[PDB]
Amino acid sequence: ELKKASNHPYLFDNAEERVLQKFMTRENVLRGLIMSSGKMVLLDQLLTRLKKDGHRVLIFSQMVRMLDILGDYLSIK
DNA sequence: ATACGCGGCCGCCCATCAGAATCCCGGTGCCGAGGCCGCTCAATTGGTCGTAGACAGCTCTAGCACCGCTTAAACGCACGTACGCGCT
Repeated sequence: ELKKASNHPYLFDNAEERVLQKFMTRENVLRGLIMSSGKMVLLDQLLTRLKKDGHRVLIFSQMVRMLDILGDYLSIK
């Protein structure tokens, strides 16, 4: 569980309400979701850079829950 | 022959001496810690040897985790029958 949580913290239950130190909002949840790990900020910056030109980017992940997390992050954007 | 007197009897309030009954102080029997104790045989003391078992090294099973194709089993709801249970 530490090896799986060594890159993304959102893997348990008491983790989303701990970061949210205020009040349903939508931009604050995604803002607190991207800034929780460096791979999300750098992934969004490189994704925007690739979107400024036009390429087909793929994401290969091992954890099946992280795919759903990306399913909840990329759908809002 | 005819009229007066009275006599113990008695209800009356009023007086004296013993007996009954409550309170002020009590002895008695039962229970449970104490003490005494003493002959003594089981624990303690001082001591040796050796062996279980702690411990560190090691390797080598199996318990975990994880995933996805497949599907039997669980789910929830709709409808009515045949019991739970209440009464007499």
